[PDB]
Amino acid sequence: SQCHHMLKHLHNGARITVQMPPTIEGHWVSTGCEVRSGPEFMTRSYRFYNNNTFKAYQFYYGSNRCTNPTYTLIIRGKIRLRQASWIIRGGTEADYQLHGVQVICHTEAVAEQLSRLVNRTCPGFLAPGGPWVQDVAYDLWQEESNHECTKAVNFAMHELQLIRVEKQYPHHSLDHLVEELFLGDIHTDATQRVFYRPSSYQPPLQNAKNHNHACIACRIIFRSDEHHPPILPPKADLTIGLHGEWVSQRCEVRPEVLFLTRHFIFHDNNNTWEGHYYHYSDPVCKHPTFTIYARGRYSRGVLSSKVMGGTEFVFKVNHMKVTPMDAATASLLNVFSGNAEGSWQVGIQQDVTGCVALGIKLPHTEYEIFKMEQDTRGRYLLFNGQRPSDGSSPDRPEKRATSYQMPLVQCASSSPRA
Ligand SMILES: *[C@@H]1O[C@H](CO)[C@@H](O)[C@H](O)[C@H]1NC(C)=O
Ligand SMILES: *[C@@H]1O[C@H](CO)[C@@H](O)[C@H](O)[C@H]1NC(C)=O
Ligand SMILES: *[C@@H]1O[C@H](CO)[C@@H](O)[C@H](O)[C@H]1NC(C)=O
Repeated sequence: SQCHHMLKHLHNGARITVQMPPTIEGHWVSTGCEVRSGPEFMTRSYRFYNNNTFKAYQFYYGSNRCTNPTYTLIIRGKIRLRQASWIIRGGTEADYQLHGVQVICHTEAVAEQLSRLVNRTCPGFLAPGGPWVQDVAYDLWQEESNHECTKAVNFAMHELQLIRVEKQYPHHSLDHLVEELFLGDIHTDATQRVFYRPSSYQPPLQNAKNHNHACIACRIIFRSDEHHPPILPPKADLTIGLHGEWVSQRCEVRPEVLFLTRHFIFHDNNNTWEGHYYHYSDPVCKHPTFTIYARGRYSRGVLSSKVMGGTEFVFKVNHMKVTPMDAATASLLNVFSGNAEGSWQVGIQQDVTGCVALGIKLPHTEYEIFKMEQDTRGRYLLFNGQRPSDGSSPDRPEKRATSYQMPLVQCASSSPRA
């Protein structure tokens, strides 16, 4: 359980095989309570049938534990896989056609809030007698009626345009095949969701036939429908305890920056942090491009009022070092090094932090959102804020994320257990 060991052997040393071309035929489910920008607390139950049609459930909830359903969307349509993405290596592009979007409200309060929101968004949309009632499917989109108000709920289905299926086995075992469907990332800005071409992935869905055996949420969701939405178990909220070391569980994908792993170190004795960002050109993180080392200070935590389960931090970067890891990276940095002798070299670390290179601004302050959970094995998971989809920095409080990146796993600690 050394940090270096877990970075050498991502996802507990699991061997990953990529279905190329991808086979999406089957039932795929969320592995927990997902957070989309907003925030939206939701689970997915997506069925892709052999005739290339799909029925997708999006179950929405009022909290980060997904114990109290609010409304469910039932999204019907047809999907056709095109070819391997040239932008996202390991990704496969696809085209889709919506046949229908229906909404069911699971409480009176939601029926009345949602009907009001549909009316404010699309004044000419609602029927005469009064507000919507619970447990009734209302049309938000019909393929043969010409009307629609999906903008009310900030709906779009562009996630179906980028597809990756990973097959996962334990390092030395042919028992426990886990199949994961990666669909396109959801834009962090709701308004931009209608025009966004995914360049990264949502958290993976797991196949109802080949899911991790410890995935409780998987089993609950598989037995659900629009009139019985998945009720997830109420896990207790953990308090943020940063002290120690955290590493990526996977070859991560960020919008516009592609593949990377992270190694973070937190010192709670003086609120100082270090980040290593190992950047790669490939989706199994074997071919390095450049490494960023960053160091600075963080604030005390304040529980978020915007995002149930989240803790607000301010993070300041005071120091930065860059290591080009291939000749192309060193070449690009040398071409864009003015007065003098930046002398960038493969594998040689240089401090950027009296002047700065590449017009990098230091110090740099970010407004962060963190949560801590446990995996099925009782290992601690650290989530920080989803990176803005447009490549921008959360550099003002109002630009703080309302959703999370994929989690880091703790690899060093000085906290007890008994
Ligand atoms: C596609 O297949 C499913 C069977 O799982 C069926 O319910 C659905 O109606 C079929 N679609 C069409 C257009 O025939
Ligand atoms: C619907 O929205 C419009 C615009 O805000 C408002 O003027 C109207 O009164 C609303 N309708 C109802 C029935 O509340
Ligand atoms: C903070 O504490 C860590 C761990 O002892 C130490 O390495 C680091 O130098 C300290 N930094 C400052 C600025 O005091």
